[PDB]
Amino acid sequence: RFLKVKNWETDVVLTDTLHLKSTLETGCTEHICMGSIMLPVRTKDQLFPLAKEFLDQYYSSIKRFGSKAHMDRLEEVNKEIESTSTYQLKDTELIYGAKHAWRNASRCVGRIQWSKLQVFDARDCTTAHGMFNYICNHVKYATNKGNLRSAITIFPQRTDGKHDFRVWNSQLIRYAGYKQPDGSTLGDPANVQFTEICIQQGWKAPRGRFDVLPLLLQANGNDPELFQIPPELVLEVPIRHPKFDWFKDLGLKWYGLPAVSNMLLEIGGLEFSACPFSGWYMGTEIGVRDYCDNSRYNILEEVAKKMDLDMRKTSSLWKDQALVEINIAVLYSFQSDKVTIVDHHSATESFIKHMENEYRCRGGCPADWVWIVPPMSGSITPVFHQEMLNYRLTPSFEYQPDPWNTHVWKG
Amino acid sequence: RFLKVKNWETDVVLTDTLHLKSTLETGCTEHICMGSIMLPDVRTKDQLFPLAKEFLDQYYSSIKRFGSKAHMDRLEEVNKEIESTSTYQLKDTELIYGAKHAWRNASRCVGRIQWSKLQVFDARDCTTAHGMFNYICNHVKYATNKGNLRSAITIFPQRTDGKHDFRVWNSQLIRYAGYKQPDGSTLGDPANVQFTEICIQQGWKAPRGRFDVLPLLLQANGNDPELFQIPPELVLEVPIRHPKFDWFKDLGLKWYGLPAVSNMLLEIGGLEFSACPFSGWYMGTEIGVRDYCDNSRYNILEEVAKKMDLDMRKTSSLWKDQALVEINIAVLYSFQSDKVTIVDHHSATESFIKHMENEYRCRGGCPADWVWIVPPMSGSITPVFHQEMLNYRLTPSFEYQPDPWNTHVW
Ligand code: HEM
Ligand code: HEM
Ligand SMILES: CNCc1cc(C#N)cc(CCc2ccc3c(C)cc(N)nc3c2)c1
Ligand SMILES: CNCc1cc(C#N)cc(CCc2ccc3c(C)cc(N)nc3c2)c1
Ligand SMILES: C[C@H](O)[C@H](O)[C@H]1CNc2nc(N)[nH]c(=O)c2N1
Ligand SMILES: C[C@H](O)[C@H](O)[C@H]1CNc2nc(N)[nH]c(=O)c2N1
Ligand SMILES: [Zn+2]
Repeated sequence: RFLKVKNWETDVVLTDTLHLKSTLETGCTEHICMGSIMLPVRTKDQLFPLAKEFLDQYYSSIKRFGSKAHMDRLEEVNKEIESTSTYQLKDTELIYGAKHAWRNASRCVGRIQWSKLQVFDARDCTTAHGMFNYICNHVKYATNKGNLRSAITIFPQRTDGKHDFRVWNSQLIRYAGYKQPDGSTLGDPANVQFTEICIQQGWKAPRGRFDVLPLLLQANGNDPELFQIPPELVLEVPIRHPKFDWFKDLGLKWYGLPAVSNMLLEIGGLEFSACPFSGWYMGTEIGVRDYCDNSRYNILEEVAKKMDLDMRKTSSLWKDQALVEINIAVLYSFQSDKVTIVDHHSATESFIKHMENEYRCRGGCPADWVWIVPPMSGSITPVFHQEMLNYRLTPSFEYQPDPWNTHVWKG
Repeated sequence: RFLKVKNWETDVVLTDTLHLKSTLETGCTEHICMGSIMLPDVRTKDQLFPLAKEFLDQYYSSIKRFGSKAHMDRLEEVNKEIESTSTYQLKDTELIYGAKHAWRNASRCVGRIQWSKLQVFDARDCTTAHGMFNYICNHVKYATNKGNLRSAITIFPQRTDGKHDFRVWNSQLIRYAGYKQPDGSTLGDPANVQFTEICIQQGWKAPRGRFDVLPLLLQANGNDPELFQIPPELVLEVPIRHPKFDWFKDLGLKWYGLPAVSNMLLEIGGLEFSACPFSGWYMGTEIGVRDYCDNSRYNILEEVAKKMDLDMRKTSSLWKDQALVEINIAVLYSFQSDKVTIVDHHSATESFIKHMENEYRCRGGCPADWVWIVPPMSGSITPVFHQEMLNYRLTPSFEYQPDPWNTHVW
């Protein structure tokens, strides 16, 4: 069964066959769509089918499907599974797995770059300190003095679920958030809870509006430990506006490296619970969400005020006006400092080209419209008029509960 | 299976049970979500009756006479007429209920907080295009109300054998013409290029201006459709000017005040109203973001930004964005100045969240298509963006239907 998607701007129609190779479920049914819902201990019983499926994919990709190399590997993995209840990936497989996980990430507008991922194998890691070291090197390598590089670092796979490696931070680099007694928040409101945990674990908070948080690292199921990323590793960009001289005085800055660390990499049934990955920012991530979202730095008011906008009725679109300027300034600041950033126009255009290419060479490209469309100026980007099929392919990045809700504390 | 929806800006969590009353299909499966797909032979006597019963069961529930004398009788009454006439007719009250609830159930509509204040015009006695023209003129005049817009739907006779369909061939009652130019591109309104042709190709004399109000093309009882010109005094238009940029009026833009959609099919109790033009009032972005700035439309961003002397060299200056905002500031300012009803995308989305909360509270849910509820600009700074929404199809409903010229036994 074949499926068509249409771009209503350009009348380009594409045909998806890839969706047939889909395994996992969407949350949707015939009678309900959960397409806008944010979120919708594994035995050998179901592991080898997952392994075989991955290995079949892998050897297809290297044009060795059915080869003796393919069959022995299957045999080898089989034997290792029933013998050890799990199995290990070769380096080639791990790299393939991680790259395809990204490629399969249907909510990611950035997947044009997916084949150019730097994979760091941290599967020999055994301690938090070792994790800290691997992560430091990730950051230094990925940051590259502002010339950002995609990278992922992969810590040991889950075994019995009782010896998990986890990075407790949601991102490697993020600013603290402090609930004040008067109800106001100092720093990033998105990070208040994690900040508290860190503090409780013994972090000494400078309590400034832009304190880089400590890494909280958990190895082999042990209680997590605190580490401070060396500040010379944390590339930061002061935020100024090209026409508005008063913008710098808003005292804003942001870090250059977006590196997500709370997700789970699944490859051939194996679960990599600590697998931090990084790329570079689309400007709107910082400029729309990180600053202007009501539950974040929320500087919309202050910028509006300083622009002397009509902030009385909303129909003055003062919010819209400030939002643009703030995103103008974010892009301006980063480019001025030669730190890699992409604007939402460029990123969405690239994605459409990626997607079309993917339909031609791969038979489809799973995509989550709700997430792919930029959080501002949606319809003047070409993804807005792009119909998209959303389905779940493995290898995949998955969500997982915050470790502090599941962790058993040693003490 | 009593699903929850979270608002992530507010942690408000609503419980949805209404979805279990759903009947029709979404297009999705557990293997693939189609929620971004634009759109995924009459009724036999057999499948028509449960359809009627389902609708009548809701109706009498809503008037708290479920399982009552009145209910049972009417149920029996409709049942008899179906078996006999192979169809049936709605009581006026059921018609009104049906239409209002088709709007209530329209999961893509952000304006549904107003749903129960719909003015319903029963045009089921209509027999000719001239008749349709008259009913449509009265609709347009009533809805416009000198700029104090009012919601209305006018309902023409229900489908019979599919050979006698009532159809308004226009997509909206009021839309500007679109002309293919020898120079290459398009004058007027590009979305309406083919229709503007069909009109001419059916005998219309185009003024070939940029804002030529299209003629009505009405089809009664499945006959050759007919051209009618809407009296200009009934077509309220707003000249578009900017509150701070006096050069903006020189762009020579205007829009019409009445959004009135005329190509959809209203389904009630299994009956199919293929002609049922309905209208409300605009959210500002519908004109400013979409009608002006979409590339397959007026596409005026470029020249607007030029007059703003913005750096259009690289996309990263966000000149498109900047212009887009000014254009939309202008539209609102213009309409508001001329006392024509209009809502900004902040106001409408806020309204919708309240409406959502209301529907979960008094009805147990509210079907919603996030892809369509989120405005085409400033998405994440409107409240709907962080609002999880469940999408499912309830009846009565508005549905799509083929463009008539692809079907019509001419
Ligand atoms: C290199 C440039 C990249 C850009 C510009 C980019 C951009 C984005 C954006 C804007 C989102 C939406 C999230 C949000 O707005 O909150 C997203 C989602 C995502 N990205 Fe990318 N990304 C990049 C690289 C990567 C890399 C290297 C990986 C993994 C190795 C990745 C994996 C993902 C995943 C798994 C999601 C889904 C998030 C979720 O499900 O919650 N991305 N990306
Ligand atoms: C009164 C103020 C109203 C406002 C502000 C409003 C707003 C909107 C908007 C913004 C859309 C999205 C379409 C787009 O942006 O391209 C929409 C869709 C829709 N509206 Fe409403 N609307 C209103 C009244 C009504 C009324 C009176 C009806 C019918 C009785 C109605 C039925 C619908 C339907 C069926 C759709 C989706 C049609 C489809 O699936 O394509 N609306 N509306
Ligand atoms: C404003 N939304 C905040 C947010 C929420 C979730 C969730 N759930 C997940 C994320 C992270 C999604 C993500 C993951 C990876 C990214 C990479 C590698 C690069 C980039 N520029 N953005 C990303 C964005 C953010
Ligand atoms: C430019 N948006 C694309 C679009 C496509 C189709 C189709 N096919 C149909 C529609 C109609 C959507 C609609 C329907 C009714 C509306 C009413 C009654 C009021 C209003 N302000 N907007 C509407 C908008 C839109
Ligand atoms: C391809 C995509 O689904 C299509 O462009 C939809 C997206 N969301 C929309 N949302 C609204 N309000 N109006 C639209 O026309 C559309 N078009
Ligand atoms: C409810 C909704 O799914 C949620 O707010 C999503 C919507 N789309 C998004 N899109 C992006 N890029 N990032 C997000 O965080 C979200 N949040
Ligand atoms: Zn779906």
